[PDB]
Amino acid sequence: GAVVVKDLRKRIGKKEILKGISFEIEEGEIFGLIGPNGAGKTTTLRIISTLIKPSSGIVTVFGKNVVEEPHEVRKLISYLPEEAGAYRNMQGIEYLRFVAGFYASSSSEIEEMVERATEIAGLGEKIKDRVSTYSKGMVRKLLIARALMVNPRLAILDEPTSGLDVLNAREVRKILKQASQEGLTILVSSHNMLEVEFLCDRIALIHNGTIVETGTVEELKERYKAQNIEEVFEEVVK
Amino acid sequence: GAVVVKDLRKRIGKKEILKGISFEIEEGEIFGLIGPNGAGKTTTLRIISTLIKPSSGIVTVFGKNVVEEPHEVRKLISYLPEEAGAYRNMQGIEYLRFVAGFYASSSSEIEEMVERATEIAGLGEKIKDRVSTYSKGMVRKLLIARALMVNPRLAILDEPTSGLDVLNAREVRKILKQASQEGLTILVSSHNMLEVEFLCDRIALIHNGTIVETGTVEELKERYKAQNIEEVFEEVVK
Repeated sequence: GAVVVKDLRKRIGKKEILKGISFEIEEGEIFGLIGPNGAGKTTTLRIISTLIKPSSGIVTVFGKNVVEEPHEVRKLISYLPEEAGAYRNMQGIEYLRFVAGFYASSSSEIEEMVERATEIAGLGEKIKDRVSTYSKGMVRKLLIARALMVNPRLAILDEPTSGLDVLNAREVRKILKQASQEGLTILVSSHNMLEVEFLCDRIALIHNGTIVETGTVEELKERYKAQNIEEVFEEVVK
Repeated sequence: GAVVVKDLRKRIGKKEILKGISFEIEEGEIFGLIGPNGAGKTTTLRIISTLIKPSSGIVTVFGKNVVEEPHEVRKLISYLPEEAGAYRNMQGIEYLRFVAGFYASSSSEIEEMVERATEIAGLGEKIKDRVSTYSKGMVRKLLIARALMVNPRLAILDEPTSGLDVLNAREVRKILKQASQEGLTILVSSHNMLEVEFLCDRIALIHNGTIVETGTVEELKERYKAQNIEEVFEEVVK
């Protein structure tokens, strides 16, 4: 329903990066496109977000073809690229005001966005500190807050927990899970196969630009008699 | 059209042999399901022939669901398992009469089958010799003749050229190509990736029970800048 990818191909330079992949994401869930570095996850997530176009195949977001109706699609999505940063010479709350202003000019809408963001970030009084003082995990919470504050129907997050220590990765997972429990559909990319069971409801395993399996995390574990997703992946691709 | 496989899974014992595979075969072509030993090709070909049932997914042969209408499907197909043999203590022509008798009792139908078979086999006067005197390649031509003599709409051949020397493999390829040029749809399985360009119009590359690519042989070569299918396969799965 929420996202349907059908025989998606994408050439970049000499390479067929995506090799005719298919999968579907259900409304209201956290879906993981999971695989090692170089598998094509970023390209996939970027095509779904309308930033780049397919070479062929069809992608629909909530029933809207992303190539035929991109306008309608973009009204529904928010994309956060991997390792996004924020402007360091602003307070957190100031950064959030600034960016909220891209989306709207009305004080009311800006205020609403900023207050949603502050509440998602969970930075306490530190939101009034300069971003240059923030740890990596704080920047990441600020950025995800910023992606989520526009109340998208679908959030597309490229490696949301990469680079994070144990505590911050857990807080980020918490944020995403709460957001999905409030109705948000989230497409994440990740190469951390142990942690995927504690974040995603369903996954597509991707290898060299091919989907080698899909299902709920539990289905896959039961299907391959595997206690974790890295074992599934390994079982499936050699 | 001719065969459509959709999310086909099949468990055997502890193993998910087929891992939700999809592909389609066009009427009148030779299609190759291509991959190494153990990839799941025989199981696939057997499910399509109605001999074993899916665990899940859907297979249709000329629009007939093989699970809902197996009767209608079997009227359309002929399956030849890998390394099939013939009864050695009969003349070739005698073996062909005997087997034709399984399919029909009428002299006319038996005669027609036997004459089609003799013409496909191309064994000349050797068809009157005992099968015990036949070379491997002669047995193989006799068996393929036997599969094809019933005029199926779809022939499903499991590794039709395996074990064969250069000459006999070439004659078998000739037989299949001629038969397809006369309207027959042929599904073959093979692990000989160099020879697939000289037999198949389209292929699905299969690895560990997953389809990792599909297309015409030329499309795949052009897509992966590869001069042969073994290079494509290698490029695609690691």
